[PDB]
Amino acid sequence: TIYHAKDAVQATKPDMRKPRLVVFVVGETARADHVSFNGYERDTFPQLAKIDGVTNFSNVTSCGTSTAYSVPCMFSYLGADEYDVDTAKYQENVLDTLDRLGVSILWRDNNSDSKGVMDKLPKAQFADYKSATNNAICNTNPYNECRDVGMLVGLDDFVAANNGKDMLIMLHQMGNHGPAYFKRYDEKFAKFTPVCEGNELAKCEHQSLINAYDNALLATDDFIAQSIQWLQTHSNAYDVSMLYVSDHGESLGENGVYLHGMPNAFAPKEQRSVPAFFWTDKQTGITPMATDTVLTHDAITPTLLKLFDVTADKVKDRTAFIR
Amino acid sequence: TIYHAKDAVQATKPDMRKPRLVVFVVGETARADHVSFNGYERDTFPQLAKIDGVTNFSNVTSCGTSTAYSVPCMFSYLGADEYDVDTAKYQENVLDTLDRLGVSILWRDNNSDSKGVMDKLPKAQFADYKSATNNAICNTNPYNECRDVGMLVGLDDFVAANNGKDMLIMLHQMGNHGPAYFKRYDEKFAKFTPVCEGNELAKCEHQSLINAYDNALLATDDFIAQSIQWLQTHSNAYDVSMLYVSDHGESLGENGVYLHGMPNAFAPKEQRSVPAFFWTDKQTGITPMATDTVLTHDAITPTLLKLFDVTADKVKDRTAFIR
Ligand SMILES: [Ag+]
Ligand SMILES: [Ag+]
Ligand SMILES: [Ag+]
Ligand SMILES: [Ag+]
Ligand SMILES: [Ag+]
Ligand SMILES: [Ag+]
Ligand SMILES: [Ag+]
Ligand SMILES: [Ag+]
Ligand SMILES: [Ag+]
Ligand SMILES: [Ag+]
Ligand SMILES: [Ag+]
Ligand SMILES: [Ag+]
Ligand SMILES: [Ag+]
Ligand SMILES: [Ag+]
Ligand SMILES: [Ag+]
Ligand SMILES: [Ag+]
Ligand SMILES: [Ag+]
Ligand SMILES: [Ag+]
Ligand SMILES: [Ag+]
Repeated sequence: TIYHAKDAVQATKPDMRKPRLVVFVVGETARADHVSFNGYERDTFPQLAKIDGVTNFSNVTSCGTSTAYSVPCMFSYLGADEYDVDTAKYQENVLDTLDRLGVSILWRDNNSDSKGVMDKLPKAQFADYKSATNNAICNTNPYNECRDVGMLVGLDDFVAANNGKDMLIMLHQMGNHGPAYFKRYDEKFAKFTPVCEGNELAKCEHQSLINAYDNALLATDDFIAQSIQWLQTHSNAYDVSMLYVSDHGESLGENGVYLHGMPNAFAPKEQRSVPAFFWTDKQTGITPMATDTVLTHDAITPTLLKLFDVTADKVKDRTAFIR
Repeated sequence: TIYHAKDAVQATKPDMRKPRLVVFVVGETARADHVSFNGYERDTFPQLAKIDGVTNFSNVTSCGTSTAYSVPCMFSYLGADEYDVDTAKYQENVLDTLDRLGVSILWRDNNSDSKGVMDKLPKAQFADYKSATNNAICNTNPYNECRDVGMLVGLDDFVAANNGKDMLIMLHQMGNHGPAYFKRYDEKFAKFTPVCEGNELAKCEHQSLINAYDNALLATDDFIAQSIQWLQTHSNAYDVSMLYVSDHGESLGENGVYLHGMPNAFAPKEQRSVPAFFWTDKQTGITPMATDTVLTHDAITPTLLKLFDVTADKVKDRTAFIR
């Protein structure tokens, strides 16, 4: 492997200060401009609106327009300008660094896989939550589709197994994956109706397409809120924080363009404008950056290091989501 | 949208000359006759007085007497005589033109919002500075009211993200908004005492009302001075300038009239006589008009175009603050 933060050190250890517990939700296909906090005309995040300590970031751009391109870049040391997708898996990434320094890494996936990010770490630290073998919440809908909230089940046991250590938990969402947006949420989030069903998105009435997309966002609002609520059950023993960033956006009929995956040189802005949220308990001493900070996926790696009191010279002066 | 400047062209581009960086402070409720430079009996602008290259304009008349009426007119192509507040939001305005031409437009707001001026542009180019979500300077007074100087924090982040482009930054002030003028300034500006603190201004003793109003001007003097000082930190790489114009004046008990918003047809002179200041660095080549030029809000649009070397037929003959 080729290293980029061999110099990295953790300034303080959980035996002298409170251990730190962080949930990083890797979102899927969510657009910044369909978030209520960013000006959208519908209340797509009603549950997050009721939680104090949530920062919504209004100017975040993804590294690319697809899961395969963006997810390795989100955890990279290279930054979007120097990032290479084909050789990313051979580079030391930020999870490699945190694991080397003693942070317990867990990756639960209801999307696909880590796109190479977890490859160097033991297989037991990656868990497939797309099937009923691990996910207890797949029988809540007629498609028998496993839900993101299922990734929260049993995390109390993971904390008990790593009692006293620093912990970083990645939850890779099914989220707003298309084209069958109507399958991405249970009946309790079917607020906006009617919805488009079927696959020929250009043939669907446009408003019904948007309705299905917005209902999926409601289910993600719920998932992030329940992630924070879980972390709050551990706030006494742990300094708890939550980071959410979507891997890319989505086209929804603009210029007749749908879905994502366009090359960056010709991708419409809708495919790279993503939401990001950060929450932390009042005890942690962590302070968010201003909500209007110009941010990209390049901010994720220095954010994760900073959350765990880690200094790496490569990202020393890189903009983060927190101060 | 109804267009007025589709012909606009930029004569020189920032890839072949110095990029230009301009702050336009959109003022609030300030009266021209309470400015020291216009003959007021008190030194209400002590810090601006120490800065070389500031022109004070002694004869400026606002488009109207309220924020909702004046602010869209300040950015309009139509001029006061043809301006229609009810359809202003659907007209192409000067920020639309400059954005189309590639100038990076930013609007930070510690007042209310842009009154429709920014509505056609991406929402990430507007930022609310009335709350600690963005404003780092709120805990400086017993009301926790966020301060205009907080709009200057993190502007280096913005400049770095637009490195080498032309930039126009609007800062919409809380300024001298009443009736609670006493809330508008921190203690270091409480120079004139005693101060009116009642909401029913006609019940306050007249001198205490004046004192609160003048103290708030001292805070605006400080804010404008700090805006120029920030620009000065970029003057080697950028051609820097600062424009200040208030949106309207204020009645302070004359003929029993308080606050503002009087219809133009019978508004008192003190509600439309506003200060204007222009500052520029020596290298920009920008030259101010004579300080006693008869000016109105109609001069703002041609001033902004000229600062970025843009010509548009609609305002070719129009008087500006600069040559
Ligand atoms: Ag490197
Ligand atoms: Ag110790
Ligand atoms: Ag993803
Ligand atoms: Ag994706
Ligand atoms: Ag995955
Ligand atoms: Ag999926
Ligand atoms: Ag539609
Ligand atoms: Ag616990
Ligand atoms: Ag949309
Ligand atoms: Ag920071
Ligand atoms: Ag016209
Ligand atoms: Ag105003
Ligand atoms: Ag007076
Ligand atoms: Ag006003
Ligand atoms: Ag405003
Ligand atoms: Ag105000
Ligand atoms: Ag008096
Ligand atoms: Ag600079
Ligand atoms: Ag002139």
